[PDB]
Amino acid sequence: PIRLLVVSDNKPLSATLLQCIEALAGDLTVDVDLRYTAYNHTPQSMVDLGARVIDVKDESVVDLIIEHYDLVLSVHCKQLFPKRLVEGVRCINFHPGFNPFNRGWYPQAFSILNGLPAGATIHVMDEAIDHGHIIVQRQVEVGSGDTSLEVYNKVVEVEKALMHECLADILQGQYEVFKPLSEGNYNGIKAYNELCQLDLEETGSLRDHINLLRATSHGDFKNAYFIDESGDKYFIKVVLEKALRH
Amino acid sequence: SPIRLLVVSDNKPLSATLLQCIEALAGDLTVDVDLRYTAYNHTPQSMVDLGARVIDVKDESVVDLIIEHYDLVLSVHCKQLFPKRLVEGVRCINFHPGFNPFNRGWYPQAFSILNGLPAGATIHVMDEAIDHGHIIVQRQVEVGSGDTSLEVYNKVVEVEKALMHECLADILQGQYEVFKPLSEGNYNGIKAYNELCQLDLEETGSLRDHINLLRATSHGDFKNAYFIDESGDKYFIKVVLEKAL
Ligand SMILES: Cc1cn([C@H]2C[C@H](O)[C@@H](COP(=O)(O)OP(=O)(O)O[C@H]3O[C@H](C)[C@@H](N)[C@H](O)[C@H]3O)O2)c(=O)[nH]c1=O
Ligand SMILES: Cc1cn([C@H]2C[C@H](O)[C@@H](COP(=O)(O)OP(=O)(O)O[C@H]3O[C@H](C)[C@@H](N)[C@H](O)[C@H]3O)O2)c(=O)[nH]c1=O
Repeated sequence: PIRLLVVSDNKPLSATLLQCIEALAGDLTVDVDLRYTAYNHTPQSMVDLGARVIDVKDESVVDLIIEHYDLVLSVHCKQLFPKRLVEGVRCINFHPGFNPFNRGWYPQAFSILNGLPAGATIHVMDEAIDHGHIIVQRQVEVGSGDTSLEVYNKVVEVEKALMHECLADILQGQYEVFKPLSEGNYNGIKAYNELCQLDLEETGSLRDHINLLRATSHGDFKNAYFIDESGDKYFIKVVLEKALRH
Repeated sequence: SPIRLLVVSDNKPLSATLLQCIEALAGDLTVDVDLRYTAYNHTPQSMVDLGARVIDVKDESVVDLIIEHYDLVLSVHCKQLFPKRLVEGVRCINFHPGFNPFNRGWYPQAFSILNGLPAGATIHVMDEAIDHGHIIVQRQVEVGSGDTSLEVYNKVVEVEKALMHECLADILQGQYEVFKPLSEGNYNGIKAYNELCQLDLEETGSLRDHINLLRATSHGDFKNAYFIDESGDKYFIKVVLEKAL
C-alpha cells in the first residue's frame, strides 16, 4: 500500500496525476495526499481537487513527511524541498524543462531566446534545483511562430504523456536513472524579471528583439514592460499567426 | 435652389456621421446629397447599406456628368485620386486622417508612430497633388506611447466626426479662411507601407525603433507585418500593449 504525497501548484497536471493513479487501482494500491504550497497566491483550483496547503520547509512537516510517506511527487511545485527532506525520502520532480538546459524558471521562455532544448523531465530531487538524476525526458520543438504560451502548452501535454506512460514504474521504483551530461545553465526569477524589464535604448537585430518579445509573451500574463517619458508603464506582447498556404 | 452635393466615400462610419450632420441642418440650410463609393471599392456592402452606388471618378463620361450636376464634392476616405479636369471642374474638398502636410498619403498615423511627426485630421481644399491643397481646419491627436495604428486611427476618426459636427455648415457655405501649410512636409505611398510590413530579421537598431515599427504596422485583425523563417514559412506578427493598472 504505497503512501504517496503529491505536492503541486498546477491543477491540470494534478488532475491528470490523480486520474492515472485511479486507473492503476486495479494492480497497485496507492493512498494519495494532495497538497499545494504557501507560495500559491491563488489556490482555489487546487482546493477544488481536495488539496490543502503544506510548508515543505517547516522542520515538523519534514519529520512528518519522512514518517507518513513512501514517495513524494513534486508537480510544478513553487517551493524548494530542503536537504533533509530529499535525503530522507524518495522525492521525484516533474519539471517543464529538458534538464540540464534552462534549469529553473520558465524554461521554454529561455529556450525561445537561447535555442537550448525545451521539453519535460522527470528526475530525482537532490538539494540543488532541477539537478538530480533523470528518470525520463522528452524534447518539444520550438516553432518560429511560437510564444512562451505555445511551447509551455506542448510541454504540459508531454508531461501528461509521461505520467500515463511511466507512473506505474515511478510508483514501484522500477527504473534506472542517468546523471545529466553537465551541470547546465540555471535561470532564477531575477533573470526572467530582467528579460521583462525592457531597455528601449538597447541595440540588436530585429530577430533578437522579436525573440525577446516571443519569450515574454504568454497569453494574458503581464510580463515585458517599458516606462515612457512621463513614467507610464506599458506591458507589451507579440501575437503571431502562420500565413495561410496557397 | 438647394446645394447639389456629391459625397464620394469608401468609409461607412464617416459617411453615416456626415449624413447625420446634414439632416441636423435640414431645418436651416437645405442640401441634395448623392452618396457614392469608388470603383476601387471591392467590398462596398457597408456603403450600399447607406444607399450608395458606384462611381468611377476616372470615367470621362462620369466626370462630364459630375461637373454639370453638382456645386460641391466632398471626398471622405475614398480609394480614388480625382482627375485634374474634375478637381478644377468643381470645388472638391477632402477629409484626410492626417495632420497636413506631415505624413500625407497612405495610413498617416502608421508613419507618425515611426517618424514622430504630428498625427490628426485635416479638411483641405483638393488641389492637383495628393493631400496638398489649402487647409480649412485641422486638429492634432496625441500619439500615446502604448498606441498602435488602431488606437491613433480611431482617435483621428472621432476628430473627423467632431470636425463634421463643428464645421459642416461653414464648409457647405464657403465660410472659411483656407491657409497654405508652413511647408509641404512629406508624402507616403502604398509601396512605403508594404516595405515596412516586409520585416528584415537581420536589420540592426534600437528596441525602441523595433517596437515603433511593430506598433506602426499593428492594426487590430489586419495581417500587416510578417517575416519568413529558414524553411520559407510566413508568419504575421503584431504587438498588443496595455497601460499598467
Ligand atoms: C506567473 C506567470 C506565469 N507565466 C507563464 C510562464 C510559465 O512557464 C507558465 C506557467 O507558470 P505558472 O506559475 O502560471 O503555472 P505552473 O507551470 O504550474 O508554475 C508552477 O510550477 C513551476 C515549475 C514553478 N516555477 C512555478 O513557480 C509554479 O507556479 O505561465 C508568465 O508568463 N508570467 C507569469 O507571471
Ligand atoms: C486595408 C488595411 C488597413 N489598415 C489600417 C490602416 C488604415 O489607416 C486604416 C483604415 O484603412 P481602411 O482602408 O480600412 O479604411 P479607410 O479609413 O476607410 O481608408 C480609406 O480612405 C483612405 C484615404 C485610403 N487610403 C484607403 O485606401 C481607403 O480604404 O486601417 C491596415 O493596417 N492594413 C490594411 O491592410
